[PDB]
Parts: sequence; structure tokens; C-alpha cells
Amino acid sequence: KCTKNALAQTGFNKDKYFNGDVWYVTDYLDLEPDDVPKRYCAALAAGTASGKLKEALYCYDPKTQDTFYDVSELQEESPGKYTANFKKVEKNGNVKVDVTSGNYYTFTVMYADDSSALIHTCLHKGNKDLGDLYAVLNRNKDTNAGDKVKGAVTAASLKFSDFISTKDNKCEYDNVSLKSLLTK
Ligand code: HEM
Ligand SMILES: NCCc1c[nH]cn1
Repeated sequence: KCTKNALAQTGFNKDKYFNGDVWYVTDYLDLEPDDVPKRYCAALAAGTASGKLKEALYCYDPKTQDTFYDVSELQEESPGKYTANFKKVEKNGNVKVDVTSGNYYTFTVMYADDSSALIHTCLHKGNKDLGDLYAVLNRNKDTNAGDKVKGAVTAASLKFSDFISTKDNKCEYDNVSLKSLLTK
């Protein structure tokens, strides 16, 4: 069961956040980890494409080098709070799992600035709730969480201590594919 009480950023600047460029996940807090050890890497891009708000996802597993992608049209619920009916796709946009009733995630932008952000997500897959996941984002992958986003972590009643860093986890990314998926 995810919480719905994550508060959107006051004065959220949606154009700066959804500018079509990549956000890297630098640190994350998964409140319901899979029983199997999975130290993944993730990044995302979001912005307008042919008049729609779109969000593409990338995940990388260093153990296998396996990759997975997703793309959604976003639906604004309220300011800074969105719902995404995802479809799983190859790096070229070919559909692996279609848009389905029980598959969706929601997110809230709790904090953001030109370079960083903190978001809450709640993922639903096959109708089941997979729990809360908080991500600290940055426009640069090797950048450490600065004071402002750490303040936002505190303001959300969390401890930065509990977060897991992707910094020396052998991550590799694919921003070209991630950006071009916005049109698919
Ligand atoms: C912005 C941050 C993230 C978002 C929006 C997000 C979103 C998603 C989505 C939509 C899926 C379902 C994919 C599909 O089946 O088509 C997924 C699966 C998964 N994600 Fe993430 N993810 C995020 C960050 C992360 C991070 C940092 C990790 C690292 C542990 C992670 C681990 C996983 C795992 C293990 C699964 C497979 C879950 C299952 O089917 O049981 N994700 N993610
Ligand atoms: N238990 C974490 C669910 C999740 C994975 N990705 C996004 N959310």
C-alpha cells in the first residue's frame, strides 16, 4: 500500500522539469524491496511530443547488463502530481507489453530546481501495489545529493541515510534511445 500523502512542490515549475532532457536516479529508497537482490540503475526523460506530455523510462541491471524501457502519455491529476499508463518497449519503440488496465504508476514532484529533484512514485503492475519508491534525481549522473534536495528529503520525514546510491554501481545509460522514445 503506497501513501497518497506526498506533497507536490510549492511553486512547481513544470516547464523546467518536463523539458525533454534526462534525469538520472542517483539515490533511492524502496520501502518494499524485492526478496531477490536487484541493484538496478535508472534514468528518465519527460516533455511534450506532438502536443502530448510524455515520459520515457530506462532501467539497467549491472549483473546481467540487461535493459528495460517504458513510455507513457502523462495525465495531470493536480499540480506536480501525475498518472502514467505505461507500455513496456524495446529501445526502438517496439511494444513488448501493451498499455493495460492494471499497469500504471503515479508520481509527485516533491522538490525540483534546474539541476535536482526528489520524487515519490507508486508503481502498480498486474493490479498489485509494489510499494513506495523515492528517488533523488540529478541532471548529471556523478553528482552528489546537494544541500537543497537533502533538505527536501528531511522535509518529507525521511532519512537520507536510508537511501541507496547508484554512484559506484557500474551503471551504463542510453540517453539517445531514452529521448527518442518520447515520440513513440
Ligand atoms: C523514477 C524512478 C522509477 C520509476 C518511475 C520506475 C518505474 C518502474 C516501472 C513503470 C516498472 C514496471 C516496468 C514494466 O514491467 O513494464 C518498474 C519495474 C521495476 N523497477 Fe523501477 N522505476 C524507477 C526506479 C527504479 C529504481 C531506482 C530501481 C532499483 C532497485 C527500480 C527497480 C525496479 C524493479 C526491480 C522492477 C521490476 C518490478 C516487478 O515487476 O516486480 N526502479 N519500475
Ligand atoms: N518495490 C519498489 C517498486 C518500484 C520499482 N520501480 C518503481 N517502483
